[PDB]
Amino acid sequence: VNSFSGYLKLTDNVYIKNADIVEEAKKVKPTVVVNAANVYLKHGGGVAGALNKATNNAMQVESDDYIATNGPLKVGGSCVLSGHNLAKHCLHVVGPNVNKGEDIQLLKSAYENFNQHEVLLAPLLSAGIFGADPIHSLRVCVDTVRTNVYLAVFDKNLYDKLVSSFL
Ligand SMILES: O=C(O)CC[C@@H]1CN(c2ncnc3[nH]c4cc(F)ccc4c23)CCO1
Repeated sequence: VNSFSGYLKLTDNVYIKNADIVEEAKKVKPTVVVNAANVYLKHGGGVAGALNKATNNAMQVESDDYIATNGPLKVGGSCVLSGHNLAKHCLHVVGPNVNKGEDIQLLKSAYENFNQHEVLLAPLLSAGIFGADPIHSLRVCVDTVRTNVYLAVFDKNLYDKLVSSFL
């Protein structure tokens, strides 16, 4: 038993809710919240901009030190950093950004990072400003993640479409 509430169950291990991941994180305080990161950990907009703003920019400060030490992530890769006031940990995962021409096949590699964590609160990778089809992203999630994932979908309209079209 865990504290996630109001989710629709899609499969044995994948759950979905119309929710603001920031508000969901502040209420649940999950062990892991997933950020929709880029390779530079520049949290300017989308999910990343919203999560960073909710930490009063502490996520960005920590991220800049990480990059100065380690260099950029790989597309499809991840790193674990603090969850600040939102979660114990933040798993920064880089899905491919279609608006940069990155290979959509890397979406499966991005979701594989979730399997290193038993339970996660997450957005749909490569959705939103990353330019992928959220329905494809949901399919890859279900077919790749084996650990327990709670997906927060900000837009009510997209949420309804994802549920109604789910196979
Ligand atoms: O941008 C991509 O491709 C990655 C996928 C994201 C998912 N994302 C969100 N998911 C869940 N909660 C969210 N709260 C937000 C508050 C904001 F100010 C902006 C975005 C979100 C947001 C919406 C945009 O797409």
